[PDB]
Amino acid sequence: VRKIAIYGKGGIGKSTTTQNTVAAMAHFHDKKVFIHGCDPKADSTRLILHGKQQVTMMDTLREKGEDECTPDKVIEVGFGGVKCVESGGPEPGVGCAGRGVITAITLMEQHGVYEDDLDFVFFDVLGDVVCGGFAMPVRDGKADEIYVVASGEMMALYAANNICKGMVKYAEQSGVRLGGIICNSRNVDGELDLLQEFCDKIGTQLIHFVPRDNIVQKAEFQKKAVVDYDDTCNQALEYKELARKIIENENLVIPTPMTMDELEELTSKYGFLDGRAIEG
Amino acid sequence: VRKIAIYGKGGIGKSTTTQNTVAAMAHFHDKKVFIHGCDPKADSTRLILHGKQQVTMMDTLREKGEDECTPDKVIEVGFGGVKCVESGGPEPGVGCAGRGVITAITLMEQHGVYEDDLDFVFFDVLGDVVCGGFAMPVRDGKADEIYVVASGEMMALYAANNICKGMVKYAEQSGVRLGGIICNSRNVDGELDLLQEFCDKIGTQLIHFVPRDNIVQKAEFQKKAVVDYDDTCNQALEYKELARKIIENENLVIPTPMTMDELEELTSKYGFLDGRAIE
Ligand SMILES: Nc1ncnc2c1ncn2[C@@H]1O[C@H](COP(=O)(O)OP(=O)(O)O)[C@@H](O)[C@H]1O
Ligand SMILES: Nc1ncnc2c1ncn2[C@@H]1O[C@H](COP(=O)(O)OP(=O)(O)O)[C@@H](O)[C@H]1O
Ligand code: SF4
Ligand SMILES: [Ca+2]
Ligand SMILES: [Mg+2]
Ligand SMILES: [Mg+2]
Repeated sequence: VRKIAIYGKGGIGKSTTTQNTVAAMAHFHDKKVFIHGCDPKADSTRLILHGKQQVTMMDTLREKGEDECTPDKVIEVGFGGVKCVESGGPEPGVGCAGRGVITAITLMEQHGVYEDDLDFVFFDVLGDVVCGGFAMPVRDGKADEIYVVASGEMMALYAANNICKGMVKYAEQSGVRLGGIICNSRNVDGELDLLQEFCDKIGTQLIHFVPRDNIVQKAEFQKKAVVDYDDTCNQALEYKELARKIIENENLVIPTPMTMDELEELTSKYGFLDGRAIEG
Repeated sequence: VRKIAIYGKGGIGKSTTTQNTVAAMAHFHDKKVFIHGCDPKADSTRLILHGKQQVTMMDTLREKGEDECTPDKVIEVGFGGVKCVESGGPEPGVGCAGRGVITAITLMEQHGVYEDDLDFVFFDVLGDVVCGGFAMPVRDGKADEIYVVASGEMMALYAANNICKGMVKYAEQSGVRLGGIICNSRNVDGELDLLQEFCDKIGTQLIHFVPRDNIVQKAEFQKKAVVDYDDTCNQALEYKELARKIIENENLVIPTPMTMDELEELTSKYGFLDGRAIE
């Protein structure tokens, strides 16, 4: 099995790219896949599950008890046979936001879930901080490969660069490698060129350019991933290609992060003095 | 002294709104202010300090020691007499990202820094997670008032809503209150009306609408806050008014958070279907 962690800044498109890429792997490429939601937002599986807000592993632990919390009570199966779990976690301020991820991965590992007839496991992880459970995929070797969803936004590059920093520190001991950056387009001029340049500075590849397509919201309104909603539309075929590239990917590196000054220079070069990158 | 925490998602404009609002408080309203950077990005004060890259207290503690990590070595004064400090944080994956914030605020409190001839203390706080040091102004009573910078972005409203959740759990005991939402414009039609209704839903006020103005980047190139760069331009006057509104504010509430589905319903109502607010 190949264990893949997906990182990126909040709102960048982690759950959209993960669910649709996973949907494509199952529907187009005949893969058996597992999504482990590792973001407190806890909607990383709702489209695969056609709207169902999955009971989190932390909520099951709370309500059912340590003596009764088993993987079968937290795994749900949805589109394409994709198995889903949501880690959950403490409410805001109650405790470590990433505590639920730690408890959830541990239980999954104890029972061999990731090893049970799967080609791929995808972790959909919060990347605005790299600590606690959110750093497990990089630091403790819980994932083999990492892909980062990014855009021309400064904070998107910042988030990607911080995961690279975590990798410089732990990857030689943990075995995790960087498979590349995914440009999730916001339809802003220069985003592709910027991220291609970013990838070259840190020593990775820009694996795919996912276009902006409001079919994503059309399918969301029907509680479906794009590949589920219409498997012949352009966006579904874009995810079919992104899935093929991941499946076929052999480019796996330990990156060389950039400095903050280098990051400012790169965004200024492409007209994003306003880090929010609203216009190219 | 009034201790104010500024929350919001990364890139929303917390450090810009804070530095320019604080610069307006000191320059236009003769207020003595302290800025405490509580974001690991650690550039919350460079405009007040005219580009100076501050040494973080956690870096100082590491190189000098606790007996020597005194506020005199970490506090710096810049435009309008504003005192500045950066908490710092561990490197990615090394430890709790908010640990520096706990140690920093603790040291500043034990030395009476916030009580030393100050009208306002502003904490510029990372809000994408609400835990560790980042939760101290909500849970532990280290702030009196909160303002969230937001926009039409779904995750901006989500971040604001998570602060509300933290307040429902702790604000009665901690004494913190919500002073309002600040809308940092993304120049997207309907943003103001969306945030207005959002404020109405949770029981607060949309205290001010800060326009998007590229004079901000012009002043940044000069290493200055807008008010410092040009105190007569329209954006400087916008921060003058936001500063006035905060000084005079008495609408301080404990809000009612919305559920995830209510938030999706609300953004869809106003045409913000793609939650990235770009168009
Ligand atoms: N390629 C795309 N085209 C159109 N909309 C997108 C695309 N990718 C993401 N989105 C939208 O952007 C918003 C953020 O996506 P999401 O997956 O929830 O981000 P994250 O999981 O990183 O927080 C959602 O409203 C989603 O519909
Ligand atoms: N009112 C505004 N007009 C123009 N640009 C702005 C405005 N507010 C923020 N910005 C820009 O947006 C980017 C993010 O601002 P920043 O304060 O760093 O956000 P945060 O501190 O929340 O991460 C910066 O490049 C800044 O220049
Ligand atoms: S380790 Fe990270 S997620 Fe946990 S309390 Fe600290 S900042 Fe929050
Ligand atoms: Ca108080
Ligand atoms: Mg998500
Ligand atoms: Mg900031």
